[PDB]
This record gives sequence, structure tokens and C-alpha cells, in this order.
Amino acid sequence: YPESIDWREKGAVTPVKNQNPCGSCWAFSTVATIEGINKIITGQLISLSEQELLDCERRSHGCDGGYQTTSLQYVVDNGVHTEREYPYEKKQGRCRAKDKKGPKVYITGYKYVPANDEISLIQAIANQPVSVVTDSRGRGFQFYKGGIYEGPCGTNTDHAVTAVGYGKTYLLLKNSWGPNWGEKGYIRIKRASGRSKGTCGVYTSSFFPIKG
Ligand SMILES: *[C@@H](C(=O)O)[C@H](O)C(=O)N[C@@H](CC(C)C)C(=O)NCCCCNC(N)=[NH2+]
Repeated sequence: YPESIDWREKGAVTPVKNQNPCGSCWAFSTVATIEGINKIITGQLISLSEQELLDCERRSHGCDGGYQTTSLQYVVDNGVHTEREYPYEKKQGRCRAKDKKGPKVYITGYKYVPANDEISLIQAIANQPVSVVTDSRGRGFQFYKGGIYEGPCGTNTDHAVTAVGYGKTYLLLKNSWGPNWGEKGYIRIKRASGRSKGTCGVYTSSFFPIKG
């Protein structure tokens, strides 16, 4: 793997979005990975629809939270519309996926990253943006301003985010709380060495889409 990577710089990352006040991070996390792998494979960077997952992927619990596996599987089974055609409404509504006839993006599957292991995660991000989770309950995280975040934070993960890169000592994370949070929407989180739940539990549960 390269010493560092920034998928933003490689053009595989769309502008930061704002999920609030709907607790639909699961959808934002998944969509960002889809946006990323689509660019890597097809050369196209297009903002895709969190609202479709929200309205249509109902194994997850809408604004009350959801799952990486079910949301990734949704895109395998059904593909996903652009954000432009299916915009965010900040709340679950009727699944209108069938009513929309515009451009869609499909994936063919997804892979789970072996958990609690630095290099397994780093190796995955080297290839594509990855869906990851963090413990976001704390003042330090919620009011993060900038720099490499080393703590304080627990490992009781409750928020799904997107790993869009790393450096020697950190993982670059796209958050979904708008561009006014952290570093223009992003947080750089310390790389815990080796076997570890990771800083803020960032090694806990990681998945990435496959577009073959
Ligand atoms: C996170 C957010 O929008 O801030 C959102 O609550 C969420 O989807 N969180 C996930 C985090 C996991 C580590 C992937 C989550 O909690 N998913 C499980 C189901 C949601 C909670 N359960 C119920 N009963 N709603």
C-alpha cells in the first residue's frame, strides 16, 4: 500500500453532505462508498441518493439508524439513483425508486474487512473508500475542530462514516454533518497500531463495495 492516499485528491469523493437532523448515517456511509467505487471503475463522480436508501431500504430503521450490510446489499440488488433525481428530505418517505427513471449506479457485491486490525483497514482504503464506524458520543468528537484526533473517545460505536484516505499516523474520514464541522466536514483520526478496536472504535466494523 502507498504511504498515504487521499481519494478526494484522486477525485473519488463528492462534496460533504448534511444528514441532520435525521439519524441516517448508515445511508450516508454506504452511498459515499458507492460514489467512490463508481468513480474508480467508470471515471465518473456523481452524488448519489441517501434518500433512496432511507425510503427503500427498510431492514434498516430509517432516521433511527441502520446497517452497513443491508444498505450495501440494497445497492447490489437495486442500484441507486443520483441525489439530483432523488434529493434528501431529512425524513423517511414513500419509496419512489420505481417512479424515477434517470441514471442509476449498481455494485456487484461487498467485502467485510477483518475487524480490529490496523493494516487490514489501511490495505482496504488503499484500494477504495471504506464504510467505517466510530464512537461519536463525546464532546471532544462532536466539537472537534481540527488536527489528528487521538482522543478522548470510547469504543462504543454509534455512527457510520466513510474512510476516504490515510496518512502515516491517521485515517481521513468524511463525516455527514455538513462542511461547517471539523476540517470542512472531515476528521483525521489517529491510526492505532496493529490489533486494536482503533481510535474511537474506528477498526470495529468496516465494509467496502465491489463493482465488477
Ligand atoms: C448514526 C447516526 O445517524 O448518527 C445512526 O444512529 C446509525 O445508523 N448508527 C448505526 C451504527 C452502527 C455501529 C453501524 C447503528 O446504530 N445501527 C444499528 C441499528 C440502529 C439502532 N437500532 C435501533 N433500534 N434503531
